[PDB]
Amino acid sequence: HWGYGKHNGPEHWHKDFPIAKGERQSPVDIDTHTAKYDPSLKPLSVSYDQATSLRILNNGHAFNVEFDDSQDKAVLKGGPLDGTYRLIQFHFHWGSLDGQGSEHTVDKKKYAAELHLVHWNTKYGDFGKAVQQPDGLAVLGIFLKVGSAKPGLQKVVDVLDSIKTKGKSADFTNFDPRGLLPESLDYWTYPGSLTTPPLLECVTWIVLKEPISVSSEQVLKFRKLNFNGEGEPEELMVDNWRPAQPLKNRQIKASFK
Ligand SMILES: NS(=O)(=O)/N=C1\NCc2ccccc2N1
Ligand SMILES: NS(=O)(=O)/N=C1\NCc2ccccc2N1
Ligand SMILES: [Zn+2]
Repeated sequence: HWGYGKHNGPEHWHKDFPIAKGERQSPVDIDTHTAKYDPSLKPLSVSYDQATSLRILNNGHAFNVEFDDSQDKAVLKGGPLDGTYRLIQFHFHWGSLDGQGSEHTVDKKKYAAELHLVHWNTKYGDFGKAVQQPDGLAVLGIFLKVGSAKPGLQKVVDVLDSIKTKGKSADFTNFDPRGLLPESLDYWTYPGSLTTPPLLECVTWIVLKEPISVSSEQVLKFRKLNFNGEGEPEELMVDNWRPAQPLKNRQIKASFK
């Protein structure tokens, strides 16, 4: 099945998922000089005060923190978006070393990790219908650089020992995703795709300009997770990122001057 290794990684995905070579694949390099300020854009509305986290799962690719998405509890609105997008899960991508790990790049710079908060457009009723639509998802992407600890990340770090291997999950209620956001909501946006198979071209990407800082010890703990299942040979969960893809006929817009 697909993964991040040399034999099943990003260079192989197109054989099972031919959209990997499509017209609106993600991630991309954000060339900051080429991105254009768009006064048509609004401020992003991130409304997470009623978020209800459920569980944290090691799915063999990353770990996902899942939310109750049966009601408008944690929603993204505004910015480039029409309508309301409900938070369903977040996850990260990270490297084996601090100089790599992000999916998006900024002027070719790679960050140590990237957070994806995944939301689906409520007009499509549920996530599985939303992924079939060109405006079905909005993913809020946040870069992580290594420096001071992020206090709002620590509860995630501290549960990772309980989900070390593929298929493990743990209760993860009462987690506040507001604690993962930087101060500024300035962003870049473009139309793209899921960055993992099935690579569906359903995403409005909103990538914040300001990274969050996390400590070397926090990201070290991400790198102790395993891709494998319990009882199988250990393969550390590192370098679970897709590299930048061709921009093709797209424009990246900036919310800021
Ligand atoms: N609304 S709910 O059932 O409590 N929460 C939901 N259901 C569907 C789903 C699937 C995967 C991840 C999160 C969620 N969230
Ligand atoms: N890294 S990403 O762009 O959020 N890709 C994702 N997110 C959501 C999701 C759920 C189910 C299957 C694949 C994917 N892929
Ligand atoms: Zn992702």
